[PDB]
Amino acid sequence: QLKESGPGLVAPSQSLSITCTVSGLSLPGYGVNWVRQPPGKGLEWLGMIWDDGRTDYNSALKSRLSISKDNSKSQVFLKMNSLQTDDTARYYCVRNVYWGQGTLVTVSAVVTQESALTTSPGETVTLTCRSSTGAVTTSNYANWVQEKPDHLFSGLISGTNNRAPGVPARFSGSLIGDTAALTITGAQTEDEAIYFCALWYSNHWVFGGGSKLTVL
Ligand SMILES: CCCNC(=O)NS(=O)(=O)c1ccc(Cl)cc1
Repeated sequence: QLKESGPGLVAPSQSLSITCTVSGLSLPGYGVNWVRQPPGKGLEWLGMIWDDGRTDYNSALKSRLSISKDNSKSQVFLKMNSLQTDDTARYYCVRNVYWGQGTLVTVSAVVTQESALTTSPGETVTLTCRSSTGAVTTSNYANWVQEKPDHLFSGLISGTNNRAPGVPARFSGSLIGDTAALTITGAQTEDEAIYFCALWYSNHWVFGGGSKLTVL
């Protein structure tokens, strides 16, 4: 499990410090990611620290960000200076398919998904995830993350097609044409939610705009 600890409220042009505290027995994946969601906007990848200690950053934010770790305290850190108003958002740390509940901070390549879809219980539905740079392959390690009311995030599929533990068998990840695809076979009412895909581009993640699946 993962748990963010943030100052709640930060002043414009001052700096932001969030601590991600990592607890449990197993550590799936290869490091710890920082992601944020501005209120009412989509998910945005911020950066990652690998288990060897190396870091990658959202290039658009690289100049203001620094990520570190304290292996003795089992924690990973996010620092961002020069806080702007558009920096208001929930901040999540994520390891593989596990997301923390996030902390809300208030300041004092393109991936395209179907924007909306409707289905009926027992019918099968497919969601798609297109890259603007070309075809999607397993080298992109397609992730599918389910946001269920309202800011709780859970990884459904990682590595294009690896079902996360405890995820119902009706969810399967695949490639279809040049897109990544998430198939919900025999959808149920409990699958009404928002589904985000993310694609790996050699040194950074990029999230899609998310799909609102309504189940009648
Ligand atoms: C090896 C090239 C990329 N692979 C990778 O990042 N694997 S990971 O640690 O398990 C991971 C899973 C989901 C997210 Cl969103 C972020 C990281």
